[PDB]
Amino acid sequence: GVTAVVQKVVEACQDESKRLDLIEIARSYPPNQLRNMQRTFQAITGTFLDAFLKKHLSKDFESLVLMLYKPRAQLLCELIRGATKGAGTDEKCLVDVLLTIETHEVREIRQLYYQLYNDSLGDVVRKDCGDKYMWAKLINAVATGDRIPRDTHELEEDLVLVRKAIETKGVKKDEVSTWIRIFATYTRADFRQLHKMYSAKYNGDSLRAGVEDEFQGLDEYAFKLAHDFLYDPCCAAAFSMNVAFAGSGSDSNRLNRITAMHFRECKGCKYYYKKVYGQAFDERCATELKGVYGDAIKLLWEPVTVPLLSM
Ligand SMILES: [Ca+2]
Repeated sequence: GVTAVVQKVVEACQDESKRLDLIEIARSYPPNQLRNMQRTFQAITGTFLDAFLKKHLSKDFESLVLMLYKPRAQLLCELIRGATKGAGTDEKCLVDVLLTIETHEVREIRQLYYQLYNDSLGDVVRKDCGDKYMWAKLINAVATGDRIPRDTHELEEDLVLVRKAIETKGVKKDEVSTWIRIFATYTRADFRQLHKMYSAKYNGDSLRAGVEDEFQGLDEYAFKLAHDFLYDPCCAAAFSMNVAFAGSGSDSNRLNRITAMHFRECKGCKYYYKKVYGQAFDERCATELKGVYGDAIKLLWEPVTVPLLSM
């Protein structure tokens, strides 16, 4: 069982033609079993998995594999820690993580974060990001708040308010609260309703297009990402992946975290990617990424269409 999977990992790193077995293993078993296998690797081989991978894999691919063999909640906490520990802040990482997880998952990681690091997740995020930028107000609200159901009347009121905000150039002082309340505190069901209500009321205008009008820079990415996550997580994954493939080269740290966080749940990513961007995901990946790393990203995002195996 586990001993067999360990030997498959060993062989994958010793024969270049078998490197993707590491990815097949990630796709074939639940995260808790992958973590068990990682723990068992050390016991069996006398070498820690990360030390072994380092000898055989490039940094991008090693980092990806390590992210895959972790339980989700652990991965999320480690990403937030990585983005905040020391001198700088990786603001993009904090946005990618906090805005694309369910409210129950935020609750779970607040507690796990404290257990791992003896720090408050909300407090570390606020200390590092401040609360001036709209993207910062948004992730702070998400980090410490809840998403609670609302009635149609409240949605009608907020609809008028968000339209007002969309119509004015720049985020006005009276508009800050509208944007944060909707994007940080709406449930998925209510946000989907509001999205459709906006199109219904404003002659087919788009709420996401209004986000684009209102915001720029990381604010714009953050509110688009929150929009897409609430509306359809598969669209959010496609959006984040498109941005990560962005421009001259590609953002491998971002590619890794978006892929590791979302590949298992967001099976429609490739479909929405083509629907929205016109180009097949695999074709963009082929252009942007060479070698085994590109093959791994393509494979992880290929929908698994069969039951998982067990160790
Ligand atoms: Ca405005």
